[PDB]
Amino acid sequence: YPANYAKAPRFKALIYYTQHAEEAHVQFAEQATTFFKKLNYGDGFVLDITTDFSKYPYEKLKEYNVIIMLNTSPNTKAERDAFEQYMENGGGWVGFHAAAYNDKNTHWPWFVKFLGGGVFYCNNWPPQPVLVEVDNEEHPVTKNLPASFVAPASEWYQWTPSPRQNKDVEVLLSLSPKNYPLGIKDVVNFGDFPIVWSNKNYRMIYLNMGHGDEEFIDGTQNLLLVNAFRWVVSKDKSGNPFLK
Amino acid sequence: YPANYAKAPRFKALIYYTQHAEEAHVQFAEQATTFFKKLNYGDGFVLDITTDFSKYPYEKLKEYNVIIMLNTSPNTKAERDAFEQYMENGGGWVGFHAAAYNDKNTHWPWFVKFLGGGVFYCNNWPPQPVLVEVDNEEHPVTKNLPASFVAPASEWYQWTPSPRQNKDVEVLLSLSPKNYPLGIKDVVNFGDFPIVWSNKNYRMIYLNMGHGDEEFIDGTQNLLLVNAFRWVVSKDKSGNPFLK
Amino acid sequence: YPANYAKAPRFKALIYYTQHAEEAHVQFAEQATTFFKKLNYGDGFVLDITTDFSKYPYEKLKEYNVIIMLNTSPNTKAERDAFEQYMENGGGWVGFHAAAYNDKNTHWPWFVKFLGGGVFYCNNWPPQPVLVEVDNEEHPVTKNLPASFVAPASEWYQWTPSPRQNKDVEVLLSLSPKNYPLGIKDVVNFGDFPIVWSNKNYRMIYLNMGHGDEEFIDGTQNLLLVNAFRWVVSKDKSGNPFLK
Ligand SMILES: [Cl-]
Ligand SMILES: [Cl-]
Ligand SMILES: [Cl-]
Ligand SMILES: [Cl-]
Ligand SMILES: [Cl-]
Ligand SMILES: [Cl-]
Ligand SMILES: [Cl-]
Ligand SMILES: [Cl-]
Ligand SMILES: [Cl-]
Ligand SMILES: [Zn+2]
Ligand SMILES: [Zn+2]
Ligand SMILES: [Zn+2]
Ligand SMILES: [Zn+2]
Ligand SMILES: [Zn+2]
Ligand SMILES: [Zn+2]
Ligand SMILES: [Zn+2]
Ligand SMILES: [Zn+2]
Ligand SMILES: [Zn+2]
Ligand SMILES: [Zn+2]
Ligand SMILES: [Zn+2]
Ligand SMILES: [Zn+2]
Ligand SMILES: [Zn+2]
Ligand SMILES: [Zn+2]
Ligand SMILES: [Zn+2]
Ligand SMILES: [Zn+2]
Ligand SMILES: [Zn+2]
Ligand SMILES: [Zn+2]
Ligand SMILES: [Zn+2]
Ligand SMILES: [Zn+2]
Ligand SMILES: [Zn+2]
Ligand SMILES: [Zn+2]
Repeated sequence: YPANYAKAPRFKALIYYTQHAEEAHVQFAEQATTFFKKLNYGDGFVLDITTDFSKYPYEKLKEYNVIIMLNTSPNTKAERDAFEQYMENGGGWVGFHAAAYNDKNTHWPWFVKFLGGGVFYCNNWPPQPVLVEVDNEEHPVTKNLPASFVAPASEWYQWTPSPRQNKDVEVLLSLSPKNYPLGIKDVVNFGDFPIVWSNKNYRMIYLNMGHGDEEFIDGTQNLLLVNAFRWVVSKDKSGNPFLK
Repeated sequence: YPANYAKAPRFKALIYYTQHAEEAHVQFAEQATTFFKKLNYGDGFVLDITTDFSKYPYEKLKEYNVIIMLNTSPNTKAERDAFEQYMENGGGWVGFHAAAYNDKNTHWPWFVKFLGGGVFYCNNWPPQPVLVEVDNEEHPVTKNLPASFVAPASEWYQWTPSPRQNKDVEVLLSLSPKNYPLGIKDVVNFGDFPIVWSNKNYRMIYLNMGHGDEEFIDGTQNLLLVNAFRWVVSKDKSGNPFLK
Repeated sequence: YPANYAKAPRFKALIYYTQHAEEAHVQFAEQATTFFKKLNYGDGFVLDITTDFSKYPYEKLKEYNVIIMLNTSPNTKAERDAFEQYMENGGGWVGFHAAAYNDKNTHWPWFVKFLGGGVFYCNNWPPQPVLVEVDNEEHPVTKNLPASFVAPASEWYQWTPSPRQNKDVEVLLSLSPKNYPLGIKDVVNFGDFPIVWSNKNYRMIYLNMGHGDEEFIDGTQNLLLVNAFRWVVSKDKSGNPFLK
């Protein structure tokens, strides 16, 4: 029989986002929360949602297979330390857009290293669709994606160093250099442009998109999101929940 | 002159769907009805819509070039017998999603045979986009589609036997095995996965998608639907209405 | 450093459309105006919007890098003459859909010549998605587009002569002949079918799509629009504003 029907929820996931962000980043979080809610129709998993990460010390995080951060990262020492302990003890992460933002004022070296080394460098403006290219066509995140496709509008970040420079990072999707020169207000002219990657030392994926209220208009990118979430969940060292 | 402008409506079509179905299947029917209404702007055809197939014995069906079943099939003996006579006398059908659902309690062998032999076997859950592949790139349904593309979210059915096992069936679109393992709650791991086909003994096409309120977000799948409808309509043994 | 961040708005653009048009052409204009408004978040450029082109003699047009005509062309002699002088003195144009419509009753030979020679010939009906093909994969308008893709629904125009017959026209995107026979009410069976082009004697692009309230459902076509606008703006003989 080719199908494994769940008898009970398979794993637990936590969504964290903030309402204290530019409007477009709140809009994305709201819609992405709907996206994940719909993935949990029929209670395939346990999904908890919060705007307040202060209530989640490590002891209350450890039960989660994955934390999905839609728009921001922890900003207080206690929250940051809880997240670090979680990730260092085999926790899962799916991060979007400004959840990875960091700069000279972040003062969180653990997180810069968790991301693969990249500090924010530059971005195009305004948000626009772009041609994207799959770096590894065999990977579970991208095996059922077209090798290249146009992703819907976002503003896109470069980092320094590029995450690709880290041999422990696998870049999975990149913005094509065919997009250059990229931008109308703020124009990006050259450089490496990874947009989805994983630091292989952690059970984590980062996706650079997540801006505004039209990110779910295309099946292709929607499938990338499903795949990203599924991959991180499947890799739990305690057992692949999809085999239960 | 390369264009044939209609002087009058070209053919008649009937949409049948039910409101007595899970919410997502009612939503799809409603949106698909809008899709077809828009195709009939300017009265290219006569479009009648019903939620009550009991009012349509064979004598009242025979005038229709095609019946579009958006979410369900006839459930009473009288309705089933009217539909059988219609299809056996050269009628047209475009069916979606659970319009083909059948199982050990259906007790309608004519319809299982009409579909090509397949009884419901399994499905993934939750609805998600998937990579789909065109089986015959030359066919009128698929000649202007990309050879592979991502279709928007649905839950997808396997059947036993596969409709492909029937030599009288032409499979037109299939879910790629690159999608395996497919599912988060209910996981499909292997098997043939046709999703659009025609039993060549009838003027009919079946499309497995049709779930929820976001099935029309992509041009590509929208074009598949146009093409499916146009093909069945064009094949009327009484004459191709598009030549009038 | 690979990015050029604007210090001030880079150029000025004018949108003109009419509310005195079929509903679908007003809907497109409204949504396209939103699209351009969003491109101007953060004041990358100066964007002025009007439904009344009578207020724009040549002296008041000359300051604009580009005029975007979403649904119609000037109909009075004074408006037509202002637009002619503007375009003959290095002005920019991005036109959509019925902004290029012209027939035996237009009586504006300058404009027929500006467009590349084509008078309206025929169209399919109803609006539907179609397979489109990039004619020049290296051009700034199309270099980051897939070589072929399905565009969302519009009704599509043929012209006589084809704009392609003019050696001064570069055709950039064409409706594939794989779409033939095209139409349900009004059926197009053959012929050249360019849909995006530029008369190289002017700083102008024409895009045939622009019908209804669902033209922005796909990233790919959205990217074509961004690229079309950016290309015309970049070519200003007074200097590429993106270098400032
Ligand atoms: Cl803690
Ligand atoms: Cl977009
Ligand atoms: Cl997976
Ligand atoms: Cl009957
Ligand atoms: Cl989807
Ligand atoms: Cl056809
Ligand atoms: Cl003037
Ligand atoms: Cl469409
Ligand atoms: Cl450009
Ligand atoms: Zn606040
Ligand atoms: Zn500091
Ligand atoms: Zn510090
Ligand atoms: Zn491969
Ligand atoms: Zn490849
Ligand atoms: Zn290492
Ligand atoms: Zn953003
Ligand atoms: Zn009921
Ligand atoms: Zn029984
Ligand atoms: Zn029985
Ligand atoms: Zn071929
Ligand atoms: Zn092929
Ligand atoms: Zn046979
Ligand atoms: Zn369903
Ligand atoms: Zn779309
Ligand atoms: Zn009026
Ligand atoms: Zn006249
Ligand atoms: Zn005249
Ligand atoms: Zn090339
Ligand atoms: Zn090529
Ligand atoms: Zn010349
Ligand atoms: Zn139109």
